[PDB]
Formats: sequence, C-alpha cells, structure tokens
Amino acid sequence: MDGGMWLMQQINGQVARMKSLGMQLEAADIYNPNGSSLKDAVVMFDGGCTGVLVSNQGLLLTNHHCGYDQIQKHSSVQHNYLKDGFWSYSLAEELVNPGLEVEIVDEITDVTAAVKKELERIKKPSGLEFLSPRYLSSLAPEIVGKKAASRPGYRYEIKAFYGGNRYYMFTKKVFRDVRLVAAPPSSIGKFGSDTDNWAWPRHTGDFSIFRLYADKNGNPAEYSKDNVPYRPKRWVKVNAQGVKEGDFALIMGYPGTTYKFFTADEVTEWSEIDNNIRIEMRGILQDVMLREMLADPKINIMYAAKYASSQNGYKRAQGANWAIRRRSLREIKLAQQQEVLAWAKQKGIATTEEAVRAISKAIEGRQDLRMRQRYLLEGILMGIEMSNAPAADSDIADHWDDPARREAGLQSIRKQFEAFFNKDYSPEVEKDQLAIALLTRYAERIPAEKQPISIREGIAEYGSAKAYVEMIFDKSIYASRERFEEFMKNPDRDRLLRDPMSRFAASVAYEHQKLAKEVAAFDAPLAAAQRSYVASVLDMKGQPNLAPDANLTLRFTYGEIKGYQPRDVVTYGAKSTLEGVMEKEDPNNWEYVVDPKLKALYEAKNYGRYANSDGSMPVNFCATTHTTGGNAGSPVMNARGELIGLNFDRNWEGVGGDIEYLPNYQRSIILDIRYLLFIIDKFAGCQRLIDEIQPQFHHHHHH
Amino acid sequence: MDGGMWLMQQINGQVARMKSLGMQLEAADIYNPNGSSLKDAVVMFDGGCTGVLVSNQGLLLTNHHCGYDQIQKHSSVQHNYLKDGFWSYSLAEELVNPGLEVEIVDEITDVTAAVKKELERIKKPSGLEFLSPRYLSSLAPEIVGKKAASRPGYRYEIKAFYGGNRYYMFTKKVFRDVRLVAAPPSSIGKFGSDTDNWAWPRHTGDFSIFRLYADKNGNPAEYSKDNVPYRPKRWVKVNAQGVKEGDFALIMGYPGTTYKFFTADEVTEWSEIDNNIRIEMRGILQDVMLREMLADPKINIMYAAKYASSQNGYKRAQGANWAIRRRSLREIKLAQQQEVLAWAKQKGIATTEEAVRAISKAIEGRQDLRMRQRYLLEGILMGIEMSNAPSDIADHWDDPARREAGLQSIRKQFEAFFNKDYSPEVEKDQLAIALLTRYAERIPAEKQPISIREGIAEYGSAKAYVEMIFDKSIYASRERFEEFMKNPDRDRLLRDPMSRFAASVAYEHQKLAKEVAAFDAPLAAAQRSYVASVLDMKGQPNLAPDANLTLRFTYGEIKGYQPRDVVTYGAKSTLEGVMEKEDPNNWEYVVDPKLKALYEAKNYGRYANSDGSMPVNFCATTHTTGGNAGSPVMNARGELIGLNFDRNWEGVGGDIEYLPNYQRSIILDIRYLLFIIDKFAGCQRLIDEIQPQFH
Ligand SMILES: N[C@@H](CC(=O)O)C(=O)O
Ligand SMILES: N[C@@H](CC(=O)O)C(=O)O
Ligand code: NA
Repeated sequence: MDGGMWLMQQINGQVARMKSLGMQLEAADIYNPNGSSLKDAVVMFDGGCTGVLVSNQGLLLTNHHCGYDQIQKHSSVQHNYLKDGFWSYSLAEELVNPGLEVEIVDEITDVTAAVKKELERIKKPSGLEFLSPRYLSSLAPEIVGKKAASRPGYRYEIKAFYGGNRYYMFTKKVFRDVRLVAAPPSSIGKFGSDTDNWAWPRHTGDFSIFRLYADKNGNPAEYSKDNVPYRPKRWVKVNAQGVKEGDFALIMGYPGTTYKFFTADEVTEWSEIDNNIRIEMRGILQDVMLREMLADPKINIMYAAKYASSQNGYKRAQGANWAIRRRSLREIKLAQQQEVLAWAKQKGIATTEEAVRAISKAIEGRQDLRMRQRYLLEGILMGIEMSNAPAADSDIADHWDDPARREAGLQSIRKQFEAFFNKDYSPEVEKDQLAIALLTRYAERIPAEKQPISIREGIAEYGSAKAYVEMIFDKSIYASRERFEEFMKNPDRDRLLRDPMSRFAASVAYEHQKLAKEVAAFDAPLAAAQRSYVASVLDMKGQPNLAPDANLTLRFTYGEIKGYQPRDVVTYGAKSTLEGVMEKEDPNNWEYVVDPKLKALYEAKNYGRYANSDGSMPVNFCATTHTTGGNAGSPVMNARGELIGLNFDRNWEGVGGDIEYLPNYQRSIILDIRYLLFIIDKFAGCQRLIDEIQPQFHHHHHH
Repeated sequence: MDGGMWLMQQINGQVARMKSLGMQLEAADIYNPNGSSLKDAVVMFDGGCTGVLVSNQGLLLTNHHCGYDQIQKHSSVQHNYLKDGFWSYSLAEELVNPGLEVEIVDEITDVTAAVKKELERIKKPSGLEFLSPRYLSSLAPEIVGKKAASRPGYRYEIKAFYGGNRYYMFTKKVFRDVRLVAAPPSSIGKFGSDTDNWAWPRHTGDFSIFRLYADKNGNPAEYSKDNVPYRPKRWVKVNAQGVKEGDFALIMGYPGTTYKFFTADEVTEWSEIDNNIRIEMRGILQDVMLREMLADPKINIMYAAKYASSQNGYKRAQGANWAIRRRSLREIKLAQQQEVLAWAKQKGIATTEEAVRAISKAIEGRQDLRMRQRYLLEGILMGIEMSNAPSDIADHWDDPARREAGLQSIRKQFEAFFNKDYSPEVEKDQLAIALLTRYAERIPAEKQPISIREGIAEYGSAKAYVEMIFDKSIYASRERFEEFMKNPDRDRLLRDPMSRFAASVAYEHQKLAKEVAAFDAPLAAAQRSYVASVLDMKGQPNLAPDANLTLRFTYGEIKGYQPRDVVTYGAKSTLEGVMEKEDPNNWEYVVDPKLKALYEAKNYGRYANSDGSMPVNFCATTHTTGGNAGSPVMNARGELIGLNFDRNWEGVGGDIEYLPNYQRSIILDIRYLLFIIDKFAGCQRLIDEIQPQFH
C-alpha cells in the first residue's frame, strides 16, 4: 500500500514496516550476503523476465509470455505447442533451448568509488557514458581482475543507480542449459490476450515451466547430453492453502525501467513523443499482422512472438498516456520537483534549479531529433524486416579480383541472408501490406529532406511508398530464396552493390546512426542535469529511505492482496475465478476461445484440492505491490516466504506506476499458484510435476 | 424485484407486499376509480413516452430523449437547441409544438364482455382484428354512446390484454397544446449517448420540461394565443433529500411491449429474424449517417433525431439477443411452457398442447414471409427516404379541374417528401446504395419489389440503378422540381423512376401483409388459447399481462448488482463519473465547461449527497421497458425522487423474462435535474414553480 522497488541492501530499513504488515520473515531470510536466502531462488530469465526455483532439481516457474519465445521456436503446424501447449513426462522429454540463459545473483557490491575513478581517467569523454550499461560492465575486468574474464560460468554486471550517483556490481551465475518442461495451451496462458492485457479483472493462466541443468559437479554449463538437473542452494516452497484480501505479499524480481525522478517537462515529452509515436506506428503494424495471422496457421506461428511483443508495448503506451491524463501525473511530478527546489532554496543550494532548467532546455532542444528517432525506430527498424537485408562489404574494393577475399565476401552475404530470411520471416506478409502501410505513414510524418536517402529518392522516382516497395521486391536478389540461390550460382559485382533492398537497409542504418550522433549534444547535458537533480533528491531524502529507479537488477516490493475502485460506481474485488473464464467464452472470438477440457472440468467442478473455501476455482488475484516490466514471472510469497503466486501484469491504472505510485490505483496482477497446480494436475495430468513441486496443503504434520 | 407490469386495477392485490417493502401509501393513493390519485399526474407523452405533472400550473417532466423530436424541430445552426439546450424565462417564451399531444387517463373500465360479444357476427373475419388497437377502439362508440365519445377533448382507447382474453377501456383527456419549457444541452441530456446507451454505470442528465396549456375554463384545447396553463387535479411533489440503497421505489408509466408468454420457438424466431435483421441493416445505415452528420453541422441537425432513434433500437436488439444467448432464455421459456403443459395434462385439458403446436407451426410457415417483411421494413421503408416519393394520367389529365387538382396534391406530396430534415445529397454517395446493395445481396431478385427487380438487371448494379433514379427523375432536387413544374407533362409523371420505386416498395409491403395473414391469424388465435390456459392456471389477479402501451405500475428497491466475476456496481452514480469520462475529442463524452466549473467549485447547494458528492443517476429493481421513458419514480410516500430513462444491459432481456439479480431500471436522480435547472441554467422561475422539499 506504499510503493518503491527496494534494493536488496535496503532490506534492513524496510523489515520493521514489513513485519508490522504481518511479515514473519527475518531480513537475512530475504537477502543474506553471508549465506543462503530467498535471493538464491529468484532468477533472471532470458535477459528481461524473472523466474523462481521451486524444487531441489532446479524446476523453474515463470510466465507463459516469458517462455513464449522458446515455445514459439519449438512450434510447427504439425507440433503446435503455442496452440496445444507442451507437457514432458520425464527428464529426457524436456526440450533444449539453445541461446537461452538464466542468471542468479551470487554477490552484490558497491563499486561507486571504483567506477568513478574509472569514469574520470577518460580524455574527451563521450557526451556521457556514465550511464551506458555496455561501457560500465566493460569496467569489470579492471575492478575484479582475472576472476571475471576467466571464470566460465560467471558474469559481472555494473549498473548506474540514482542517475549515476551510485554504482552497484552484481556477480552472476549464468546457466546456458535451460530446458522447457511444460506450457499450457495459449487459450489458457494468454486467455483474452489483447483485450484483457493490462487489465484487471484478469482470468489468465500465465505460466510456463523450465528446468536448470548443470554439469557433473553441479556447476552451470553449456548444453550437454550428459548434463543433469541443477540442485539449487535454496528453492521456494509452494503453499497451496489459499489467499485472502488483506494478506501480506512479498515480491522479488528484476524490474526493468521506471521514471520516478521525471520533471514535468520530461513527463510531457515522453507522452507526446515516445508514447504517441509508438501507439501510432504499432497500430498500423498490428492491424496488418493480426489479419495475416488469423488467416494462416503457419504465419500465426511465425509472427506470434513478434506480434505479442508489439501489441504489449502498444497497449502499455496507451495505458501510460491515459494514466497521465486521468491521474494528473504531470501535475504530481511538478509538485514534487517544487518540493525539492524549495528544500534546496531553504538550504542555500543553487545547483538544483540549474539542473531542472538544464533538463527543460535539453528536452525542448532535442524535439525534432527525438521525434525522428522514434518514427524511424517504430516505423522501420522494428516493423520492416528489410532493415536487416544483407549488404556488400569487401566486395567491390579491397578484393573483388582476389579469389580468397571475394569468396569471404560472398560468404558474408550468404550468412546475413540466412539471418534476414529466417524461419519467422515471410516475404508475402512483408511485401503485400505491412512494409507499405508503415512506410506510407512514415513518409507523411517525416519531411522528405529528413528521410533516409534511399527512401526519399525512391519515393521521388517511383510514384509512392507503395510503388517503391513493389520495385524493391521486383528487382532485389533477396526477394526470395529461389532468386537468391539462382543469382549466387553466377554472382555479379554490380547488381550486388546496387541492390535496392540492400540500399534500403543501408540508408536506414545510416540515418539511425546519424540521428544518434546528433542527438548526443542534447542527451548528454540532459543526463548530467538528471544526475545533479537526483543528487539533490538524495540529499533531501536519505539514500537508505530512497528506492532508486528500476534498472533490470534484483529488487523487492511488498504490500497486500487487495482489489480497488477503478471509477465511479465500480468496485473490483481482489480475487478472480474460473467462472470468470466461462463468462468470457466466445468460440468466434480468437482471444476468448476456451479449451473443451477446461470447460468440462468447470462443469463437473472437478477442482480437487485447489478450490477456494466457497467452492469456486481460483484463477488470479491482485496486490498493492509495486512492479513493472521485467517483474513478469516474479515469485509472490506469503508472510512466511512460501510461494502463493506468480506475478505477470499490472492493472490499467497501474501502468502509471512507472512515474508515480498511487496506492488506490496501483496493482500487480498475479497468477494464483492453485490455478497453476490445477492446470498441471486436472487439466494436463502431468502428475510428476505435482510430485516434484510438493505443494503444501495443510494436513497436520507427522514427525 | 419480483417483476411484472401491473394493471392499475391490480393495485389491491399488490399493496400488502409493497407495504412489506416499506411503502407507506394506500392503494387508493395510487389508483382511485372514484376520486383523485397519482394516476391523474402520470401522463402519456407523444404517444410513446411517459411524463409527470409536477406543479399546480401544469409543468411536465419527461426525458430529454422523449423531447428530442421537438428539440430537433425547433433547432437550427443559429438557435441550436440540440447542442446548446434551451431555457425559457417566462410563459411567453415557451415554444409551441404543433402535433404534439399528451394524454391523461381519466377512467379505466372492464369492457371484456361487451367487446367479445361485438367481435361476433364479423362475417368472414381476417383473423387479426381482436388484437387491433384501431379496430377495437373503433368499437368504442357503440359501447359508450355517441355523445360521450364525440366530446372534443376526449379519446377512447380499447386494447387487448392477455393475448386477447381481456379488454379494458381507457378514457383519455387529450392535450393538443403542449409547449417546450426547457432542455439541457445534449452533452448533458445524452452524455455518452451511443456507448453508454443501455448501460449501467450511467451519468446522463436525461430530462426535458414541457407545460400543458388549456382554455379560459381550464379544459384541454387546441393551440391558441389566448391559452393559459392547465391546473391539474393532482401533481406530484418533488423530494430532494436524496436516496440510498434499499429504498422503496414506485414507478408508473406506459410500458409498450413485452413478451412474457412467448413459447420457446417464438424466442428463437424473434431472435434470428427481427433482431438479427434489425441489427445488420441498422448497422450499415448508422455507419453512413454518423459520418455525414459529423462532417457537416447542418446535416448533423437535420438527421439528429433519426440517427438517435435508429441507434437506440439497434443496440436494444444487440442487448436482447445477448440476453437470449447468455441467460438461455429459450430454455427458460421452454421450462415454463412445459409446466403449463403438464398442468393441462393433469387436468385433462387438450387445449394447451394444440396451442403450443399451432404456435410452432405458424412460426414455421411464416419464415421467409416474415423474414422478408423485416428486410423491407428495416432496409428500405425506414432507411431509404425516397420510399415516400410522390385523377392526374388517366381519369382527367385533359380536364383543367382534376388535372388542376392532381399535381398540386403531388406538391403537398412532394413537400412532405423533400422536407426540412431531408437531404438528397445524403442518399446518393453511400446511404441509399449501401442499404440496397445488402438488401439485394440477401433477397433473391425473384422476391424483390417489381421496381427493384427491373434495374440491377438492366443497369450493372443497385449503385447504378440508384444513380439512374436521380439522374432521370423530377423529384431529385427542389430546383429541378420547380423548373419542370410550370411544364407538367403527363407521360414522365407515372414513368418517374423514383415514383416507380415508392409504388413497388409500398406494393410489395401490402402483399406481404396480405400473405402473412394466413400465418399470423392462426398464431394469434393459438397464443390467445395458450395464455387462456396460463390464466386458468395462475390467478388473473396475480398474473400481470404483457405491456401494450397502457398505464401500468411497477415497484422495487434502489439497488446495484454484480454483472460478472470480480465486479460490483453500486446503485448510485455521481458527477465525478462524468468528469472521469470527459474527452474533448470524442463527441459523445464532451463536457460543458460550465458543468465542469460547477464540479471544480463543488457548487452543489442542497442538491449534493450527504457525503458531499453530486448525484447524477441511480438504478432500481423495478420492471420497465420501452415506453417507460419519462416515468415518475416515487418514494415510499409517493414523492418524486427520479425520472426513469433506461435499462441496464442485462435488463433488456427483461421483455422476455424478468431476472431479479440483473434487471435494473436506470433513473435520473431528481436532484441532478434540479441542479441543472438551478446551478447550470439559472432558471430560477422553474425551481420556484416546482418546489422541492428538503425537510
Ligand atoms: N508484463 C510485464 C510486467 C509488468 O509490466 O508489470 C512483464 O513482462 O514483465
Ligand atoms: N429508454 C426506453 C426505456 C426502456 O426501454 O427501458 C424508453 O425510451 O422508454
Ligand atoms: Na542539484
């Protein structure tokens, strides 16, 4: 009911208030630098989600939409796991996921002084790199030596906190053999996918299941046929006795990005540029994409993750903008900045007003460039796959006459053609309506002299975006795999250098890097000013009582299970049920199709031990915890640190929580652990997974 | 929350239970055959709405959407009362309304015997007369006698009840000078108009205000400049102390149509024919019309009442079909008919099974006869306005007398067609063609009207046949009409292709009616028989008949509901709910800046709730339907606390089966009405005439 995404180091400062709210854990149970704690079971999944370890054999719970990527990679029309789900009945049946990584925090260390000496010590500093997660983590070898650039299963991550006023280093253990164990069908894992997304009430069985594997010694490893299940330090026990309104809830995970120190001008700019442009372009992309998917099951698999990811950010941006409107978020941030300015004024501090003024100036100044960046990013880089077309390298200059180097150049083109023309790319989807609809709006919004060279010249020569795209596919050697291979049997140097799809990709990448290099003149003073401003906020409040913005590192949040009042006349309860699914069923609406087995279960009320005390079958619940993107898959724990749920979304009003926590409107939306178990047991019949999890049901205990 | 639209005569049978629910009125207070009662203040408005009298000088409250037709008629781009509302500050400023009538029920009498004994010796009956309001009412002279019957200020109404098993007569005092006193702007009067229509929560200030006028001697009269305000026997006192969940609510009004005695098959037919067809046709009409209205201010005014009326039936049909499906209403009615069937079996009554059999058979036989009656109605007769295009040719074309009377009539026939609200520019472009396109798509060319068959055949399309209608007909524009009007030719007048249209449309209409009588006559006869059985089984004093646009009462409590998993709706809405919905770029959620300023300043006076919020709407467990708009909602002591104006979404299925947990009447809090008059319009005179109690 109070917000903030707290550092693991900040547990000592929160533990009293957490206990007063009914928590029955000690601080060292949650985070222990000198031993085992809940931290060890709370896992970063695939770079941008959370997972929780729930058995001594490394079983890993996370969301369906977090596992969505790997589910999609294993799917085909024949074996459509997206549609049908997937269940493994032994370890040998668990699917290998090449490239998939899971990370566990081994150590947390303040490296503020070390990083600052190192940021200093730079002649002619780039605009600003004291915030770059790339550059900062490149400092790790100098901070810890060989133990970094040597130890195979380790990764050192250094990030900026408080706008660059602190640096914390996370020592990570990296698992590179993570196998898919189970997933529900998408009619369960993403029931009401578009319409119910960012919405409470919710009725979505959003989970998937993986397992960490390790080598003969229990260490993280690359995939091997001889790897065995990882046996974790600590795992979380599942409590399946139920939850009620008022219950203390604890969440740990990896929240990605928040903006709690935004000034009023930053709120408006983010709304007017980043969010508006994302909503505009992605709406176009999605109208076309969805139509193509519903009409063809192979296309639907190919573009499933691409579409789900686009839609998710599209609707999030809609939610953020309506939150700013309905909750008056800009006015709140203005009032807060005025408080810190009044604080500084009273203390005789002049820097703070300087910072706020320099922020406004940088925002106002970068307006043209940023809007160009967002249109380029949203309309072309993300939606038009032609951006990834091959391009010639040391063909044509260093060595077209050299047999060895020419073969290497032809090889390079062959290699990036395979990356471009991958199994998820459909030229039909791309050349028919998608690329043309996006480029037509793009060209309308960006004036001709500010468009990438190939696009402006292409539209001038041919009639339009539509004519220019059609020409690109008529003439490019990469329009199809068959044309490509036919050309490669007799490669021509010209034609290779003049390829209009290759020209398109090169002009877009050139403008992307040009926009970046130019906008640095604004983004730099902006970042310096932000550091100054947050430094004042750190003086006013103290560091121990100030939660920093999310930056994809381990955090905890807490609060209680609780519904809310979205609007006049309306009250939303805290807990969802299976009857809510049946109320929504519509065989003719793709997002509300219900699996006949689930319906059969409901009509027979065959819920076994997973039912509520009133006889209804629980599905989701919601809580006053403070989460954001990256917190998907986060374990939700009761007062005793037992697993009662999996976090997977926020309510509509809660999208505003990235800018300001409002206790009456902010809610995490959570998968009831009893629903998860019900789907495993009664729906799928995968009893061995029930056996391995060992859910606690409150029999008396026998010793 | 027991449901039923009770006869006024059935008040004696209901009063005990009503008192059990908190009512502290007597029966005679509500209806009194031999003296003044609440009946005298509850009024039928414009033939199809309700209103209520609230001052001793004949002030009349009704809904905004009931007065919409008159607000629309008086409006123009300058003096735009639809957009800006309208307020009169003296008697003289009140706006005259030619054609608008209001009826007050004077007396109610049982005429069952007399009526039945007169439907005998109708040599060779059509089989449809005994349900006909006009035929039945045309029987009234020989019931009451020529003298009381020919009275200028009275009208006699006779309608069938219980499917034709009872007949009651209503004597109406009829007022033909009803003047507009006040209306809020449409941003208040239908806030959230399409999206929030048929929906709770609701935040709509749905009212308008009229006044009844009379002559020197205080009696009903035609308009005349010398008319004075009518002084009612009784009028309803307004209570402004507020309401809360659980309060008793009484409603009186004129519910139009319900179908509580439908068999299963009738539920099925009504759904898949009437509603399905209304929905698809009105969907296409609405799309076109709204885009036109929104793109041009003047069009928006001309077509405002047409669009709103259409959209309201369109969404109602959506709601009705949604109820049929989600409450399995067919199976519920099936269960009910099987309880009366089993009842008949244990009595040895063969009547009922044959009736249910005959209903099924008639529904079966009239399928595409009636399936076509509706496409014609929805697609053409109501959508396409050239359906009313115009001695004378033959009989006296050469005679300067009946060739001098003929075409002037065709000018009174043309003025009615090309009227103040008709825009030929909208028709061609998309309207008439989009409708006819779909029409022809779904009616075999063989079955279409003889004019329509001809030209999709000749010309490439319906699009081009309409294109030919305007290019080659005299009535396509007023300029073209008055030009070849000094030049009356007797060859291209019968050959006018827009006239050829209206004639065949109207012909194919009547032939369907004639063809359907062979199925509708047995259907009606069989329904009568069924409902007679239901009447035998249940008591008549305890069975409420279907609505039939006569005066009824319903009662219940102020109460919200739980529409779906996780969700609870409260019983009362507030002004904050308006402000939460505001969107300057969405026409239906536009908020007047004076209303928002009142909200920002909390300038509510004695009209606010106790918690300081400003009430707007509330909802109740009463049983209402189309025709109850503008009905007075009264408290335990017969005092006015609201005006009914809608149902919630689940409530639409209430015309087939009443569901206590879901069915709600959506009601204008009378304090919101007062607040808009007082704080928003500053029309203090109306607040003085009304005189709210705050006790
Ligand atoms: N659904 C988000 C979580 C959130 O935005 O609250 C995610 O995938 O991490
Ligand atoms: N809105 C309707 C009332 C209802 O159908 O409940 C009317 O005009 O009478
Ligand atoms: Na500062």
